[PDB]
Amino acid sequence: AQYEDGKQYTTLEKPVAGAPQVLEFFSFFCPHCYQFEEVLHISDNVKKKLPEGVKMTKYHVNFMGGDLGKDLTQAWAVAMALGVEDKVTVPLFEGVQKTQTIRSASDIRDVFINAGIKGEEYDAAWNSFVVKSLVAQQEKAAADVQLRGVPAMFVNGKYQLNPQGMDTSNMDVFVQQYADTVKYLSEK
Repeated sequence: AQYEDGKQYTTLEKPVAGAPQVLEFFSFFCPHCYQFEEVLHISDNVKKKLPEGVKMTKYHVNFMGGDLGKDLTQAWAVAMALGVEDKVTVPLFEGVQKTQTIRSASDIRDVFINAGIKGEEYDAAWNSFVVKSLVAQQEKAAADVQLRGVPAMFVNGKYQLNPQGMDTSNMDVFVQQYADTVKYLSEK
């Protein structure tokens, strides 16, 4: 058929209960993740095709970048808690990978300060238990899908996107196929 298990997507042997409808994992340290977000705009293209009443969720992962990697997961939790994901995603990616001016937790915070988040507000979120559970949620989700690598995307806790089974020639054909596959999986 057009969409085939083993081709554009795979099926989790152990479906995840209560999972987000569309769940993306990434790291600000991950070069392919930089490409996915800043050059290919995968999230944005996926969302433009999602059905009514389907929400896209994006989680950070710890396993790249050691101590700073975990700081970034915690800062991403802060971003989710404050609802400022769309103001810090680009400068966090560029700060870690393009300028490489992000080398410590303080450098991460500067990005938020520069983007208009009050210091008090960042610090209160950073130290909050709400942010601690959000960090735990992200880690738990990784465990639940038995995450092995990033970038990755899972739909209804049942299906895993398989970009290696799509075409890689035209970046745009690739992106369109990826987004089209998420939409197909969403209605499955």
